[PDB]
Amino acid sequence: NEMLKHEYVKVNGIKMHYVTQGKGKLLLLLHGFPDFWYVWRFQIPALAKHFRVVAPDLRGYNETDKPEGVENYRLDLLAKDILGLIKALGEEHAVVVGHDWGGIISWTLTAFNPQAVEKLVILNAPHPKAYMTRTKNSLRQLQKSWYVFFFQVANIPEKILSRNEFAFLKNMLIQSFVRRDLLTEEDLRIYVDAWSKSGALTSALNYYRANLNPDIIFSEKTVVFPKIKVPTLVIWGEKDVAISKDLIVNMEDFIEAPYSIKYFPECGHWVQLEEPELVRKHIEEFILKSDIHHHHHH
Amino acid sequence: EMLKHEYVKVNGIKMHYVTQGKGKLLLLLHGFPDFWYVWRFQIPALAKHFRVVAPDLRGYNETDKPEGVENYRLDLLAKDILGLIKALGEEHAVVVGHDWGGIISWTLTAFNPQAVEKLVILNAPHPKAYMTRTKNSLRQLQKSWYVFFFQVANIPEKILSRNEFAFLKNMLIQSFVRRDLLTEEDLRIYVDAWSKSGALTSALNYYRANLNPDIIFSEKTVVFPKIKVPTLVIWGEKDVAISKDLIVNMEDFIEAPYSIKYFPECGHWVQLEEPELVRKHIEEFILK
Ligand SMILES: Oc1ccccc1Cl
Ligand SMILES: Oc1ccccc1Cl
Ligand SMILES: [Cl-]
Ligand SMILES: [Cl-]
Repeated sequence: NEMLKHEYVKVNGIKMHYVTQGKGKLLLLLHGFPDFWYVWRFQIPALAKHFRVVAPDLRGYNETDKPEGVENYRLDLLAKDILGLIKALGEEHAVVVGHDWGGIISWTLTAFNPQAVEKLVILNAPHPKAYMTRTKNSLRQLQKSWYVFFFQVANIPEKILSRNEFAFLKNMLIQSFVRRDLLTEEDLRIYVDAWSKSGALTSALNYYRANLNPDIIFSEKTVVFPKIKVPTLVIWGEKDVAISKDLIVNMEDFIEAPYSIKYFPECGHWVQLEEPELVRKHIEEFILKSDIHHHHHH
Repeated sequence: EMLKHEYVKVNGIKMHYVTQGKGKLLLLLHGFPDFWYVWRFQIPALAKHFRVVAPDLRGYNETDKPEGVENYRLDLLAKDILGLIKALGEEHAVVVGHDWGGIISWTLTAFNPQAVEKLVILNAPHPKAYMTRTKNSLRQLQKSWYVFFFQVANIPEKILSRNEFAFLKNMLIQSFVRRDLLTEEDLRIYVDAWSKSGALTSALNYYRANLNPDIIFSEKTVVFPKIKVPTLVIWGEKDVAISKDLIVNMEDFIEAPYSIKYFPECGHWVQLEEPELVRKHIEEFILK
């Protein structure tokens, strides 16, 4: 049957790497910082039983192209990469699942391009308008976002994050997990391989510099963000060291469509690694649910 | 004898201070985003018994404000205070420091024990505890979000000062344990000091010079002599800016009588929240 394959495609001016397995509805899985496609290792084979799973490396990461310059990492361009990818895969629509930055991009792609997104899944990613509105008024979110401010400085964060074989990034991950020994030494080797790709760390930090700089966080302008019009599932690990529960209060207000949120009270930011089977189960059930209900109790 | 203003040349700069009282010299040193006025509740009461001197530190209020991040390095700040003691015609002082004033007081004391009779610290980490422990404390890194914010040029000054310092006012107000601790009058006086030409950038330069990420995440050992003079630490436990991680286990840092008084219901601005009890503890420590 279908085994995992690596592939490469031109999208929106760049060459993007992805892995894919399975046949059927296109299901994109989009990672965040400081991950790459491999973050989805527990979900790919299980979802490939039902779906055509595609897990790309985003702009800047791992095997994907890394344009120079902060302006090349603005949210608008990242979402246009994903629209480009759906087309380059020979499709018009996708179910889109996004974690962390992958989720911020997914919220954005869905709001501005609802025609490309059949259903939306978000894991532990604040709605961008909630972040931009609420952060400056939330001491707990400002505290949790200490590293967003750190990342704004040029040159020096890349140096600090990469010293002693990326000890800093390893520690960021390790201190974020609810369970000990979640990553093996072997997993850490694989992550260092990706982090070490020339230009990867600078490009990753450029997402923060382009979209979460202090002028934006403390802006007096309100952000324009259309309501979400496609069925949405949010999966949320509650012990998230990066996102305050302040930012998810009344999240459903952003959605004018069927909306479900599944809380995982004992899991953290990396919910897909902490309860990988229950995450997979919830995503599958959501996608396979019929949108037409004309045979109650048959 | 009432509170009087003075100005004195020290270490290349002119420093403004207020003073009241006669006898043993007692220095009160403010931190960010304060000035001498933060000591308003303690100065008259302590002046009954001591020669109280409360300066504006380098960069602040009516004190000189040299240009350039390098001019705010800790060694220069402590040398300003050594210079002040001498300019006041003394050879030593009792030194009380809050926040940056406390970081400076730890530094002055460690390197110049001859200039310090006794040391009082209010809600200020030992600089070497900060430099050693912060990188290993998620709670301290989180509480220091604003230290990272302040590293970037120009933009923090803009944000902090917009809408008549609404941002800075909010930083203070969110830090206090009680509502309406500052009167409208107090806020006018704070705004007046924040508005002094160059004050805000010079204040932020302390963080850029001393708490930049190269320092915080350095793996080098910091060389800091043990404190050799009697020390009292006063600590408001509801401090939004400092984790209890940084103040425990001072034994390695202090080779002299040391005591710590915890204020479980007070925050970072302990001298404003419990002004009488703070003053009482200071007075008893110096006299007894
Ligand atoms: O580090 C990213 C962006 C800041 C919000 C937390 C995650 Cl999604
Ligand atoms: O804002 C200052 C310096 C960083 C530690 C907290 C206070 Cl003393
Ligand atoms: Cl392959
Ligand atoms: Cl759970």
